[PDB]
Amino acid sequence: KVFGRCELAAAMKRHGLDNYRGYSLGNWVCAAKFESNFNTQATNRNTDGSTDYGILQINSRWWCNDGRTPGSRNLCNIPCSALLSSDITASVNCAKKIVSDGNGMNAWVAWRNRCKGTDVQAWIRGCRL
Ligand SMILES: [Cl-]
Ligand SMILES: [Cl-]
Ligand code: NA
Repeated sequence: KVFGRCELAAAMKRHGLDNYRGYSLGNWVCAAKFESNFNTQATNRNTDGSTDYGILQINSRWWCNDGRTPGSRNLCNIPCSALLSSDITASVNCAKKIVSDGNGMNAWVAWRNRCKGTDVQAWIRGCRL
C-alpha cells in the first residue's frame, strides 16, 4: 500500500505515535516519507547483507527475522515480511521499541539527515486529525 500523507498521519496517531517518547507526529511522517516514500512494500539491501523493510525501513540485523542475515537478532520477535503489510501495526510496534533503546529517532538515517531540525509540523499541516 502507498499511503497518502494525511492518511498515514491519522493511522500513526491512532496507533499512539504522536509525542511517543517526545517525538511529535510530523517527525514520524517525515521519516516515513524519506525512508520509503510512504510505501509499505519497500525493501532495500545493505552492504553487510542485512535488509531494511517497510514504511520505516526496519533493519534485519537487529529487529526482525528474514532467514538470511546470519548472526542477526530478532528483537521485535517478528518475521520481516510482517513489516510489509498494508496494516502498519507491526511496523509501529517495532518502531516504538527502536525509539526507546537510547538513541531516539537517530536510528533512522533519513530522519537525522532530512527531518531533524526542520519544521516537521509541515508534514501534518492541512490534515484532519
Ligand atoms: Cl508535528
Ligand atoms: Cl530522544
Ligand atoms: Na534478524
